[PDB]
Amino acid sequence: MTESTLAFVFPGQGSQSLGMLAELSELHPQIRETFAEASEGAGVDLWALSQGGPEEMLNRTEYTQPALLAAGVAVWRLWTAQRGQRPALLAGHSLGEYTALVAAGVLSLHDGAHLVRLRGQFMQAAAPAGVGAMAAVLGAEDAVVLEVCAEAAGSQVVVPANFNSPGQIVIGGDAAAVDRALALLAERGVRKAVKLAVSVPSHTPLMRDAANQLGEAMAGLSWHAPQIPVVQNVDARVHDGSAAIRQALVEQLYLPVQWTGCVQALASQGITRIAECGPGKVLSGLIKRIDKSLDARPLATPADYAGALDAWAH
Repeated sequence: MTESTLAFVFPGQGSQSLGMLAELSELHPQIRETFAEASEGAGVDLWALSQGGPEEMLNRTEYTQPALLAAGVAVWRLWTAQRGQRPALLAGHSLGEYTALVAAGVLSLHDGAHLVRLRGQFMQAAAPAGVGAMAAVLGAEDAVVLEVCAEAAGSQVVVPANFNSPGQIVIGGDAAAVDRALALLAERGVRKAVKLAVSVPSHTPLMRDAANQLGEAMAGLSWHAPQIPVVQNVDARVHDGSAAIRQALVEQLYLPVQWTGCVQALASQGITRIAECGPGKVLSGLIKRIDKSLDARPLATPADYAGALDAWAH
């Protein structure tokens, strides 16, 4: 049943695309039914939005979140149904963490979808138009980005928001503070740093109150014991029991995603194989930079899926 060297990871914001899973859904009627079930909790038709648009709504986080959770759980159910090996550990990036919890049996898909729709709304409302920004900084040292953020802040907020791989940090916060940080890094030679299209400043102190709203939303739902442990982003550790798992999710929102740490924690626990379970191949790319010995494969397309099943079915 469970294969001890195998982990599944679940992508988050940035990984959606118009038509995601189109080609797998043509082969597997379960995919759309999974989207319909997610759609009931989310209150939007996630399949119609993600296949037909409008892309502008798809890219808006209260919609991207439940669509990506539906997508990740659709690929999970397909893999499970087709008797692929069961992973020993799960993790997911930001939103992906909720997908991992749905896969572990902690939340029903319906609740998960309702929950991340709400999470998206709470995060969007925490920073209205032009208030926030996020920027990917490529090739610098953690220490320097962290000291540069402290220098640029002033009275505003700018902080590391994703630790994604060595030489990839996302910073975010107040738009003017993010801009000052980039100017400071540019002055220091870094210069490979781009503003991201989604402006919501996730994983900074501007999400602090939105996290209290999230915690209260969580506390009305049933949480079940996980069937596979989930390595969580706030601290790259598995948490025991409902209260601790919800607490790590409240803290996730306003503190940085420790992606490098989550992946290193998996490797430390005997994981040598990783399936990216949902659309795109973002996490696979990051994994390749964190630890080049890990065998990372995406599952979001018919050829990738079939390639992974052939190599890892039990």
